[PDB]
Amino acid sequence: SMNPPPPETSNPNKPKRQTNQLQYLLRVVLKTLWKHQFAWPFQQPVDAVKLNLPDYYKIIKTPMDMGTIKKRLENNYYWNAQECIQDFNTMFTNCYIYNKPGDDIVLMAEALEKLFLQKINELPTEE
Ligand SMILES: COc1ccc(CCc2nc3cc(-c4c(C)noc4C)ccc3n2C[C@H](C)N2CCOCC2)cc1Cl
Repeated sequence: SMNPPPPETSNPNKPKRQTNQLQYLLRVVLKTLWKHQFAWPFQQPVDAVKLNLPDYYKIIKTPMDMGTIKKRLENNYYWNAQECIQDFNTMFTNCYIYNKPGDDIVLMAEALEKLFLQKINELPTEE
């Protein structure tokens, strides 16, 4: 099996805006996770071909990763902060669905998710 194409990251047919919350999601939330020592396997779509995981995309139908999230933020793809928060949650949940507790990748996701929740608890005020 091939990989699927990556998630869309730019769409000129969607209106665009900058907001305090979206800026914070890029500058604080995404940055903090991106620079973390456990970021690597979450920095791009799961490459099921290279990883030899023929069932990955049989199981995970809503893939998401931080590379995609970073590009979406940079390209003003999200209008509301909750759209971006949902993408992070999808990323973590996919890891937990596909893998097993105690797997090294799950321990890494759990560490990143803890930091994510910490930073989201300090979202700035809405316009
Ligand atoms: C430039 O070369 C690379 C670039 C990216 C990757 C992907 C890394 C990766 N991407 C990964 C993605 C997952 C993953 C995730 C995330 N959710 O389910 C699974 C399975 C789990 C592990 C992942 N891993 C770690 C893999 C297996 N091994 C890489 C070689 O060193 C030992 C570790 C690999 C290589 Cl060799």
